[PDB]
Amino acid sequence: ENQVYSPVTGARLVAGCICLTPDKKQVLMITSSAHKKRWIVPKGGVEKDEPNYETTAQRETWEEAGCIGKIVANLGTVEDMRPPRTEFHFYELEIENLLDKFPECHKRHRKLYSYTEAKQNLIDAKRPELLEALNRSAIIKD
Ligand SMILES: Nc1ncnc2c1ncn2[C@@H]1O[C@H](COP(=O)(O)OP(=O)(O)OP(=O)(O)OP(=O)(O)OP(=O)(O)O)[C@@H](O)[C@H]1O
Ligand SMILES: Nc1ncnc2[nH]cnc12
Ligand SMILES: [Ca+2]
Repeated sequence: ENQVYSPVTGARLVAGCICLTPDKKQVLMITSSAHKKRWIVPKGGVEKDEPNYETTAQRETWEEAGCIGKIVANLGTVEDMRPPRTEFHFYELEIENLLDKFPECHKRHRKLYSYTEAKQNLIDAKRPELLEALNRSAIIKD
């Protein structure tokens, strides 16, 4: 298979982006494939040939959200509390372009959100680890 695991905890290694607008007032969220009313952020499994997390992160942001930007920060890691099953590596991305067409554009909705709506969405989705990643970002909370 094409899936990499932590040799310590055996958690699944995943990378994603907090995609922020230049003014940093909004963050890009996508609907989940499993729970279609739930809003999350682009992320996905690292595969064996990928040389770094940034690669996985930018791949998944393209694939899942049709977003292209530059990585402006490493937001560190966050684990899963449901040992852990998933170790996430997050980066902040400045959005340079949102393309109307992208691999998953038929199986996923996508929208910008202020800090406040995004926080509620992630509590509604029950993803505190993703909210922690969002809180480490330079998003404006006002
Ligand atoms: N708190 C949590 N921590 C870790 N994993 C959690 C989770 N809650 C659900 N999942 C589990 O992660 C997978 C993706 O669900 P998701 O986060 O809603 O993502 P998604 O369904 O939008 O994306 P998928 O197409 O399922 O892809 P994955 O994120 O599994 O990874 P992949 O892109 O490399 O296939 C599912 O099997 C789900 O049960
Ligand atoms: N990058 C980070 N990782 C873990 N805890 C943090 N608290 C603030 N920034 C953090
Ligand atoms: Ca995914």
